[PDB]
Amino acid sequence: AAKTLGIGKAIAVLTSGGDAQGMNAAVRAVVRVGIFTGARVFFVHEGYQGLVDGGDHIKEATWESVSMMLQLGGTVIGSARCKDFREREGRLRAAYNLVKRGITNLCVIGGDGSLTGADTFRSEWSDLLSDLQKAGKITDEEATKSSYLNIVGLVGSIDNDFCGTDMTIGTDSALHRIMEIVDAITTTAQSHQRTFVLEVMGRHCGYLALVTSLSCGADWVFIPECPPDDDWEEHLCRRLSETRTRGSRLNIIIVAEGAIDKNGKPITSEDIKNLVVKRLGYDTRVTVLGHVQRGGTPSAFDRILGSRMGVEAVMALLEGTPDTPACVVSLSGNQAVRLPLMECVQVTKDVTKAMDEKKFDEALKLRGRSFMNNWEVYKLLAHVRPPVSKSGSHTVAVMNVGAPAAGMNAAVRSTVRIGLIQGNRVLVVHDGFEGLAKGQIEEAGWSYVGGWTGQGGSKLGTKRTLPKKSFEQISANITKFNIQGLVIIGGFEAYTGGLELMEGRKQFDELCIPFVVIPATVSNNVPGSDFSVGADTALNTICTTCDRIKQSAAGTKRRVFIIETMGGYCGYLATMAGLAAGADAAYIFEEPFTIRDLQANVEHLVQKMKTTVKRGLVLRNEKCNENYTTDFIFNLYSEEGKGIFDSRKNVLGHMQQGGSPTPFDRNFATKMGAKAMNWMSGKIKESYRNGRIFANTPDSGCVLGMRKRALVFQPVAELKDQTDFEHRIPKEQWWLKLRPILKILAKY
Amino acid sequence: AAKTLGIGKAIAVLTSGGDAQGMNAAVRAVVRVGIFTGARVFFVHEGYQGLVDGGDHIKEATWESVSMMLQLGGTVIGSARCKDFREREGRLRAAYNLVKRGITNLCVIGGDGSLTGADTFRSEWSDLLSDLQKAGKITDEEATKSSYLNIVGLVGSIDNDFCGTDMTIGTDSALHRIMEIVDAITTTAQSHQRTFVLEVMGRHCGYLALVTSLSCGADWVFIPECPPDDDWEEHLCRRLSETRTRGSRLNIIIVAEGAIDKNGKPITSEDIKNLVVKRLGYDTRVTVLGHVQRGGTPSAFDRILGSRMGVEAVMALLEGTPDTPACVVSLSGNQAVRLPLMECVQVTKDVTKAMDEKKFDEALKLRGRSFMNNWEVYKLLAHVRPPVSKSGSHTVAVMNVGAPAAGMNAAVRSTVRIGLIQGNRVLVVHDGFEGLAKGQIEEAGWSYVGGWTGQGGSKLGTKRTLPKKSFEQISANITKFNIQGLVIIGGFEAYTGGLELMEGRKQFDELCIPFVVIPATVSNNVPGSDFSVGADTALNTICTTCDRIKQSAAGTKRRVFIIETMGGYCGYLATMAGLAAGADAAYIFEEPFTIRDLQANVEHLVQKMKTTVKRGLVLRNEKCNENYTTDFIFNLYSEEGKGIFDSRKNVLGHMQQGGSPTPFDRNFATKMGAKAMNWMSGKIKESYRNGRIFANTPDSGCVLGMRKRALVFQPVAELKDQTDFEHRIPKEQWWLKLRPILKILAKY
Repeated sequence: AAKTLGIGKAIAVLTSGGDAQGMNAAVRAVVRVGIFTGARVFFVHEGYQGLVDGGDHIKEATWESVSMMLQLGGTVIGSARCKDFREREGRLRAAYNLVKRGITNLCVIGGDGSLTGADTFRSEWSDLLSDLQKAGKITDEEATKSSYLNIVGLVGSIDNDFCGTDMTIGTDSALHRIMEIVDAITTTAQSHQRTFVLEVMGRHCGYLALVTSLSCGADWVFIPECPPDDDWEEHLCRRLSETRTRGSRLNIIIVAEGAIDKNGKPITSEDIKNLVVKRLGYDTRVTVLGHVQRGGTPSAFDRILGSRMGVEAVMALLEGTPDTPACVVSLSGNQAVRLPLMECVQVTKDVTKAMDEKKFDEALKLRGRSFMNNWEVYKLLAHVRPPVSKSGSHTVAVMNVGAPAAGMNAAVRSTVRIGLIQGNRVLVVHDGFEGLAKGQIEEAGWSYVGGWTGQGGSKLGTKRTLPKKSFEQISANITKFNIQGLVIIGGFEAYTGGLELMEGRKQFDELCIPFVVIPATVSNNVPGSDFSVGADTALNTICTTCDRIKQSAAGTKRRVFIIETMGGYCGYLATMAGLAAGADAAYIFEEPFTIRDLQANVEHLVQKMKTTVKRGLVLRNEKCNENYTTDFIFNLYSEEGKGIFDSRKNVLGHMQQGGSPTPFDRNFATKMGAKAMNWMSGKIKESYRNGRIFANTPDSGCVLGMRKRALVFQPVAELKDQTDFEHRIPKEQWWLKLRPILKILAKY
Repeated sequence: AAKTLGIGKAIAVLTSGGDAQGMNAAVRAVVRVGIFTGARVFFVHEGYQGLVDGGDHIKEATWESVSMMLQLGGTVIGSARCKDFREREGRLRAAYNLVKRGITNLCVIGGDGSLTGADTFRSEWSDLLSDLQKAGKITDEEATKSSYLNIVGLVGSIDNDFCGTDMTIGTDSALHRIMEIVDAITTTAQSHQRTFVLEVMGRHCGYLALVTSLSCGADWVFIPECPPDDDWEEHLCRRLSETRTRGSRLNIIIVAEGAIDKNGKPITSEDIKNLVVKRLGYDTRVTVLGHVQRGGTPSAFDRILGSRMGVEAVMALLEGTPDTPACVVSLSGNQAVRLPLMECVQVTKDVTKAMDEKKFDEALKLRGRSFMNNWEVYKLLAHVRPPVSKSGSHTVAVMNVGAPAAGMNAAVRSTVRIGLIQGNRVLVVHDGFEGLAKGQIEEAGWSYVGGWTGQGGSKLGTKRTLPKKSFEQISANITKFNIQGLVIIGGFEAYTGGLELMEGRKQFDELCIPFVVIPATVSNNVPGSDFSVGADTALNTICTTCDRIKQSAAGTKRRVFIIETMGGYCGYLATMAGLAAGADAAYIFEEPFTIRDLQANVEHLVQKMKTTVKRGLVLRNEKCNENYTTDFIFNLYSEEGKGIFDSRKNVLGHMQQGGSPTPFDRNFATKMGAKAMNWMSGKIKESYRNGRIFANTPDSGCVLGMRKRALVFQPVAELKDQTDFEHRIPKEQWWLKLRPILKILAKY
């Protein structure tokens, strides 16, 4: 309780399965946290093989051993394909190499096949002692390591197939890969009507394929769990040509690998290619990404996620009793959870069976939840339509308020579309609240948002300015254009501006409409949401340049980098980028520091720069402190490290945050942009009374947000007391729970 | 050894005599150092009176009691005129109030009459126990405080009369006063031939009067120790009119108070006034400064000097044995010395007697040394002449090299004059070494330096540039203008440039002449001299604005000031101004500081700002450190003192150092400017061989400098190893010996 918890304990880690970027982070974590907890940590080179083999394939991990591992893609402990471990003629000898080295806790990072082989290894572990007792080693060992086999399944597979885990390691980075490709395929097709047919990964799991389609506006997709029952080819080519008139350049048909048809006679990305060339005769071009989806460098998220589980695993190992079942650490709602291994397995296999028989409804369901939504939403945003137009339709407006963010356009896109798909009218507002005000309001036709999903910045224009000081003009406009509901995509001043709207209801009867704030800020400072749109993008930005700055044309080795992140008062970035990059320190506001500490953070990095570490990272929140500025931290770090090392200072500042959204932000921005519009339509129906809408309840004025396992509408006003208005941040930020983890990873 | 030294000891201080600015510093010191040394310190209000009286006139001193006392003129413990103490009917009751309070150590700051009354008080202390034993207090006290009476005479009198002390308290500040007056009288007389006759202080001691004359170019002076034997009135008026033709506006006849004639029938400043009006009939104007020479604020020096003696006294008290004689702390050669009280007295009175009889040669001598010189020099620089012109005269050049300084012109003045007065030729060089070089060389007639003594900056022009790179042109010029010796007034690059000259001797036979560097730099960084010309002026500058910044139109009380001094790497100023102003800290190069300390300097000032102190001073050498800059020290001081206090930063920088010289620098610049020229003339005679001079010895290439009690010629080369050339400073600076004192005064 602690440091004393894993004293007299040892653990071996092992990286089975295919390479999934961020496995390396998991490892690191596991190691660093293992050691930390007084335990000893052993590597196991080459997956289950080094377990089976032993000897030179089981080497002890040091702290210095896992250094510079966060930012490396694939697995460095090694991943093999041992099929000796799938039979008992090899599990025994692995069990031998385990009790021979004296081990009770095993960490297996892998996918569905690697987490099931350790599952059966826990269950068939009782008898492997009595069998490896006929001549194995002394029976004084089996009476000292009995029903004490602890194994934690850390899910690692670029499939996202494993069920029981919201995310798997790598799945984000893989998405990035796919995305960069499409991001370079989509931005060149200017000549002929090029129709790329990109076949992605996915053995049985349509995830990547769908997510990618929902992040690139794929013209059509094929996924395993819901194959295209019946005559579709006419549909697809009726739709590729339906898409050609409407005036379109390129088409992106995404193909899951496990692509199958109604019956099961699999769809082939070439056969597709053929169909469209033979049917429509466009200049088709098949690409099979393949094993480069496992490449590159892990995304911020995957470096974060993998530190999290790798801490969770360690925890779960050392908190393992004879009576405790087999353990699979995995995210859910944004919280670390220990999930029973066997159920996780037994169920992550039910889907395969449910899909083997023609019951694809059951397959869709067993995957279900979000997956089912993405599907629905994608299609619905993938349409060619839209419907026919009524007059008793409510008319919605959508706007951008605050600092721009990656995903603003993606939201916008989904809001309108979804909007229009209800048969409602969608108005669009240029330049935030200066929008209803001046009157720069247009009507949005299905096309208006065409292919925005990927575009970064703000296509409508976003301004920070607030509604109150001009309530007259805006109320006047809500009536003139007949606005009936607001959807506000943006940062703190959307929430703020929202709260401002509530007050307007007292003095004006027009603003008595409902509104939804969708959080879109780089800073992730908006109350009542764990995340915000544009965060991941900014964070991936910072994290990248942090790694590219971890080089510099130095006249010599030994050098320290102090880097000031952005984000006003919110340490999110700093903290997150600080962890994703593995900074010795991330100074943030919410965690105030005294020089007394500041000193000891240095009288420390120096002691490492004097040894193991050759490059040093100090992150600094742009406002974490008024006096201990960039220049103070810097200079301090400099002097103390005179002779010992060199040191440069880098202020990233706000390096054009209008670049291009990462998949996540696109999805996030698309999902919400549907989720709200839907809600909104329901709130406008319930406040229609007598030929006039009247939303005067607190329920009609909300910020949609991420809160644990579910998205949630929370009224602005209910959030007042949850938010610090001086620093424009929320009270209680979930990720402060990570600060320590960032700290022990630095060895504190 | 220590802090334990004065434990079980008490001391009472007393401020007798007339108000002498910096007595207050002496006090402070004495107190602060007394307490420090584990002792207890008692005030004695109203001179010897509060001693005689007692009761409410002897109050215990705290640390907070002597706070903000450095910069206050006069005495705050109080000064009276008790003539009860001059008879034994009152010395007893003082002795009673002493052993009644339980005291063994007495500190008497005063002048000749106050240091003699304590002298006789020590000697007539043996019997005052047996007499105040007939009914005084219990005889168990006289057997516990016997031959244990310790008294230290700290010399304080604006007369400088006391002999045994190089300087007395106030004497500098008084000079300043006189100086400001003349400095405002001298710079207005533009109408008629105004002839001010300023009568200064000085009962028996011609000091002030002479020094002032030697710092203002008095047309004539009258002093006690050498009265104007015989017909002088014709001389003075022969000389005032001799001075009127030559084309002169104003005349300043300085008059010592004790002004007497041959016989003793005193000279009267009005009688003078009369003589010149009746004899020449100019529009005379008598001013009698009087008791405003005791006014104003103490000069840097006097605040420094008084901290020094006041530490010396304390030392001398606690290191007093029954067998040790009476003690008079006083400067000599620039070092604290304990001088026997009775001898100091017995001799400082011999002069009075030696002057009472018509033996003014003996009076002049008993004063003697420097005094005798000043006299000689003044006259010689006061002449109206100069002599007649030979051709076998050696021709000297004088130049300014480096950054300008107050006193450059004063030197220049004396060098030439003295020069010419030997019947030698003096050339003058514009713009340092760019001087012999280009050829901007003029001949200086006696007038050329007329009334420069007071002018600040550099009248010839001073440039830093070095001779080597252009030896050809300068050697070529030394021959053409027939230069035969160099006199270099300036900073480090004069010394440097000097060393450069030595090397030139090897390759050139022309530069084989002798040279003298006279140290003229603001920074006091020139090796082989305790002081440099322009220092005092710069220091008085910094010290002044430090006090004027100790005010600020703050919206509230509680405020800290960080101030960056100048002087390259040399902490002189910083340190000195840091002490003269009483800064909590003076960060300097020569005393390197680690944040570890830096912190504790703050985790300290704060603890005082939280109580006793309302205004805080931090001094910082402009380069004391590369990283812990102004901005670092500042910010650090700020944050830590958040709430507790406020804080501004002030960089004084190099606020036009071409202002106007303080008396000291003028004297110093005048004295040397004679001292060298004399030496120089002797070196040129000894290196004249065969119609060509040849100085190839190391003795002909020297920097004149202050080293303890005497000025000394030291060869450039001999100084190489005494000087740090990277930082352009001397190794071993005398005043680092003060750093601690500055530190305990701040309470460390």
